Amino acid sequence: KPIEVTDQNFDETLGQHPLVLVDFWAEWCAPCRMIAPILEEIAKEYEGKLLVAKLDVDENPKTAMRYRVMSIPTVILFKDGQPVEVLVGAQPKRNYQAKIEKHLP
Repeated sequence: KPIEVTDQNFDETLGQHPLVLVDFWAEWCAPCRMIAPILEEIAKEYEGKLLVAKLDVDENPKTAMRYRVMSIPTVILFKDGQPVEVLVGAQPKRNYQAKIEKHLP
């Protein structure tokens, strides 16, 4: 299931997994609540091939600033530690699947 990442372990997490989907979210954002369960299904479907991580922008402002994430929810896919895809806003699960499978062997 989705793990939590912070400004402290953000880099360490990205360097240990070949493919990581990071959800930049906030508890005061309705759209974020909507994709939460969707990201959970994504976590299961791609277990072993994808790590789903969640970055709470209110608790990790420097990480959000780092990537200039001004609108949430925003999901960024990292491959070998580098960003490769971005999905802005609450969206159907198929949109995430498409960008994930685009980078899977």
